[PDB]
Amino acid sequence: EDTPQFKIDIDQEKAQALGVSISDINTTLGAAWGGSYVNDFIDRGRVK
Amino acid sequence: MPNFFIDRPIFAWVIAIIIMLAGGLSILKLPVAQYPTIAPPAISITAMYPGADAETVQNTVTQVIEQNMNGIDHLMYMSSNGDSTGTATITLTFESGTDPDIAQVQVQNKLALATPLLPQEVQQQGISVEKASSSFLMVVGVINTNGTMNQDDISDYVAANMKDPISRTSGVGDVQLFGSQYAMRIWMDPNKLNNFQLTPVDVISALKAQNAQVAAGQLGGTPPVKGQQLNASIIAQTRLTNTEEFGNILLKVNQDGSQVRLRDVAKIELGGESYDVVAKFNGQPASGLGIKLATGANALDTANAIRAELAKMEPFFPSGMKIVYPYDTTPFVKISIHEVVKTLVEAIILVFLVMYLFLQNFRATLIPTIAVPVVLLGTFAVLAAFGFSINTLTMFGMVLAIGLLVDDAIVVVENVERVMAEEGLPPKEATRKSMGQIQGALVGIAMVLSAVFIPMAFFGGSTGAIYRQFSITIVSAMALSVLVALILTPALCATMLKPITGFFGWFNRMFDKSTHHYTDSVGNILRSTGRYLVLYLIIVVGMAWLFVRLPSSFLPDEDQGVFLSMAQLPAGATQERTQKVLDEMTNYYLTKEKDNVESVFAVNGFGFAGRGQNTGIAFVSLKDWSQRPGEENKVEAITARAMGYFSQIKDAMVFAFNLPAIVELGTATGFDFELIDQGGLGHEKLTQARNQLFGMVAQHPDVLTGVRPNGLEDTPQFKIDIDQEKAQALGVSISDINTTLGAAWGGSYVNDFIDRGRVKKVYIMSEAKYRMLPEDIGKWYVRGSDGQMVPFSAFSTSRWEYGSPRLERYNGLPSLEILGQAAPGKSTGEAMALMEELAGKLPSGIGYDWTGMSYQERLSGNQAPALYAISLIVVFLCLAALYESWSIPFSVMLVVPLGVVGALLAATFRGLTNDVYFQVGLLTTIGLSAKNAILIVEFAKDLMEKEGKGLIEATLEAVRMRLRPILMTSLAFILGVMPLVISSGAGSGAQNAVGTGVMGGMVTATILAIFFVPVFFVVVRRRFS
Amino acid sequence: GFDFELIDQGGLGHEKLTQARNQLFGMVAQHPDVLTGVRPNGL
Repeated sequence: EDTPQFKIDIDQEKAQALGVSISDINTTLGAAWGGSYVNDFIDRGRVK
Repeated sequence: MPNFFIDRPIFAWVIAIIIMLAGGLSILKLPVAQYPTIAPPAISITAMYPGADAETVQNTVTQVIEQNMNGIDHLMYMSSNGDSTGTATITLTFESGTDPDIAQVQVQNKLALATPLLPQEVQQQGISVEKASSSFLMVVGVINTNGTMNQDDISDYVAANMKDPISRTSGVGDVQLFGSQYAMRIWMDPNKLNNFQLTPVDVISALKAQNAQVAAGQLGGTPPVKGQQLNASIIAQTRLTNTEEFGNILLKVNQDGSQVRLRDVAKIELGGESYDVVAKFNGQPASGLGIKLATGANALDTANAIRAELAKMEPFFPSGMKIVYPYDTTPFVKISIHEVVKTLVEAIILVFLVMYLFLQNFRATLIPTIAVPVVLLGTFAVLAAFGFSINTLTMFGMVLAIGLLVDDAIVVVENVERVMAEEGLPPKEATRKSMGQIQGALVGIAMVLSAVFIPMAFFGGSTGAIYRQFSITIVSAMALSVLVALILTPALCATMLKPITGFFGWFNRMFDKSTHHYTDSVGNILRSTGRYLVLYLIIVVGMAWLFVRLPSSFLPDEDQGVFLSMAQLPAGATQERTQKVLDEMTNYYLTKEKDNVESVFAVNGFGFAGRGQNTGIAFVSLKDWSQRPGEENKVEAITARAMGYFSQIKDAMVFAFNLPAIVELGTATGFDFELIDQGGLGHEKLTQARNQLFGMVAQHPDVLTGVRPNGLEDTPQFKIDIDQEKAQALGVSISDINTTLGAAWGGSYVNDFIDRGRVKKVYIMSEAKYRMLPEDIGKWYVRGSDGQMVPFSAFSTSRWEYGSPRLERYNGLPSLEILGQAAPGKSTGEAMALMEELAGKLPSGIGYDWTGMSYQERLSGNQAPALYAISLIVVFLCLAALYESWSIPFSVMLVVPLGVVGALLAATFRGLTNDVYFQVGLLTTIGLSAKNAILIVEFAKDLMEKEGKGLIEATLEAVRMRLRPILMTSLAFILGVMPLVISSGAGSGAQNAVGTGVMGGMVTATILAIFFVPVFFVVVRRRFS
Repeated sequence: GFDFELIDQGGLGHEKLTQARNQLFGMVAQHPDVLTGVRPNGL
């Protein structure tokens, strides 16, 4: 059924006005809240 | 069997009823298409590299794909070419009969592994792997009556609200769109960019970052903190949709404090993805969908559904639109199919009337009327068993079989009718005796005919595909007829038949006098057999003399109602100039031919030979056949008139020409030549060789005629040289010039955006008025290292040179397509072989190779005599078995020249050609010329062996017995296939070829056979005591 | 010849396996039931 959603309206004009690249805003938000996949590592001979 | 079902009439009806039901059920399930699969499977690999010169598409896209196309099964030859619009295609042609579905995925898979090697732009634009063998069922086109919206708006609407319902219709296997949906188009401005100290690289960077998407994740997603009570997804920055919203994209903040938005540096509007092609319809904008057909679907039905679904959406079209169908093939299929049923129903009536003229009793003429349809319905079930589909080939392969069906019903009924009147035996017992005279012969006819048509089915290439349709249809129909003549007809004959002035009285009196006189004539001949054997040699040489003189063709051309019209302009002609020719070309059709031409789909900037702004096409659609009386308004006549008028046009190599009979293949007339470059000499040296070849074929105007190139001659092209040393001195990165120069002029595709529930591209490209002349290069500025802009004139040198707008390859090596045809009166085999010798004296390292039809003809031609060496021997073995001797079968075989002579004489006088239909036309005449001879001999042998009558006396009786069943077969069949010769309407090219070959051959087969078979049998018997 | 493989189903590591192979090869060395090279395919 229908579920609530939490929209974050990222004011673009303000972002540049404060000298913060929109690239950082997207990465920090996605990585912090949604979790980001960086790269694999070897654990007991298996790739994880 | 005949003596088993004769006293078992009910058991015959049950098998007849089962066969009839099988045909009825399979008639409602068989696919219907204009032609079956003929051309070998072909896979096209199209790749777009926007704003790329002709050479670049070759040295980075086509070559890389070709190198990585390894380990594909059943690959016959690979050809490719890269034009000047950025598009390269690689058509892979496979072995005939290979599973196209498995072939395509194999081709796609190798491309998938090679995709990373291609440049970034090619991958972004995507590479499409399609099937090129299939042909369009129809091309529905939408126009704009009010002219309130260009084609882009019409194309965008079609891709949004018309492509879905059409593609979901029953049987629509593939829908192609002749256009591109909207795509946010940004028109830059070099004057404004220099004012604000910006460069196209900055515009690209802002767009790539301000129209992206983010994965915000979840609010309280797992793992949670203990005691949580809420969970909802997060929606972050989402793509833009409005053109106004794109304008607000902030590009630069001036040091003073003002804002530099995109809308202040570039006009923004919703345009098309590509302006290469400009379609039109009687001078109005238009766009269309190319609807194909799914495998195994009624072509007539599907075109009915599509024309019905579009009726549902007719009210919903925005005011000004209208649906038109410039090209459709189902109306032609309707005629080409009904005209056959009009013949399969006329034959039944004629057989009913023909027998009623000879036997004079209704119960006799009802036996074929129930025995012929049973076979016709039966063969459909057998035809459906093999998976075949009704089409122009099988139907015309079944009208030829009606002769076989009739003669297997006249012979059985007629012989029974003779016995009851001569011997006086009762109907239930006359059939027992009558079938005791021909049960052996009929079984033999099944094997002999099966040994003449089966070998045809073993050909190879495209011809083998066409032949396989006729052979299986005729063999299936012929095989059933013998079976239905041994199981059903005897049952009906005894059960139905009854014991035994004006016109009919007179006719019998005259016929009786004739047959008595006929036996007198043969008696006179048989006393001087020596003299008439000479005539058999003067007739065979006539066959050989005429056979060689008959030109060889593939398939007759038919008035399909649509004919193309090429249009080529001189080198470098822009789009505006071409559209001026395409308008005076469309004006002529609608002014001098207003009573025949329906519409003119005046495509622009598109051509079969090549692509560019100096080419055009116009699919002219003609009025319906019923509105074009006489031959003066046929496609052949119209094209001739148009060709005469277009010879007066200046600055355009316009020329019109009709479609091929089977549009899936090419012209299929002439030869195809490839001038490979084996030694890696280069393109420039290769052209020098082609010019040498062209200047040397002129010495042979009587063999090679109309030898022309198929590519595009080299044309001037602007060359910009970036001075590397100067660029570093001014501090401008070479990777920035390549983008400003490549993005301003060639256009770039930055990213996507979401609009009205669909994803559409975003293109940046300079305004049309700033990228026209060489002087405009100096109008563009690029930022330096220190922020001070520099012009292209400061570090760029420009000059004009020559290049090829359309490079070509073949099997991985460069080539130059050369087309042509053999001179009149000379076979393509000699013309084809002459080119090999001519191409063999060209400079070293320049080989050749035959492609297209010639590559197939280089294989099929081998089997021409070999298959008829097997056919002739196997037929002789079958005959030797039937007559129980070695010498007798000579008499049967020697009548073959008699049948062919009639066909060739009629075809030559009518000026036809030795096309595919004619070749099959001979076989039925040959097949039905021996069927009348196998019974004359078998009767003579039967009489001589059992009753012991002398040889001369036995033959005289045999010819007298078999004078009636020969005439009713020839008289009924010739009258049955007379409409097919007089026909001059739609689909008449195929009808005339079949009709003329049969009617002409049958006439001389009947007349000569009844005078010669008795001569052959006696002479062969006499010499081989 | 039989293609025998010492699948490491415990995640011990390559170093341990080659250590294991020597013993297993040794256990077969003192009880010959093999012929010819008894070559190892690897390096």
